[PDB]
Amino acid sequence: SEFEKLRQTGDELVQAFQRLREIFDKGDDDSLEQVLEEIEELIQKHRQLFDNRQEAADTEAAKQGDQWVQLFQRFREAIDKGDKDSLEQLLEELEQALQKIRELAEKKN
Repeated sequence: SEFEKLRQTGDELVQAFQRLREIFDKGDDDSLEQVLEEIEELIQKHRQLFDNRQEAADTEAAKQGDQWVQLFQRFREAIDKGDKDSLEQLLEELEQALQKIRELAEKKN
């Protein structure tokens, strides 16, 4: 099953993501790096559950889930490259994807 675990680890990941937004709006790169690491650890923690037991609530959710991870990677790449423009764009795509995954995960689409 692990659907409960995915939820408990997803909530915390999302919560960290929400925290990431505040720091982003505050332009505090110092706090941002620390949280980015925290988020990455949570991603691994949540993803590892799916890697262990590949059940999922649906295939689309898994596809968007992995896609979100890739977007997160690009988001960081833009931070490392100092690309402020892409950060805003990727952030919007990250939020939309995250909101969609949660919606799907709470039910079966």
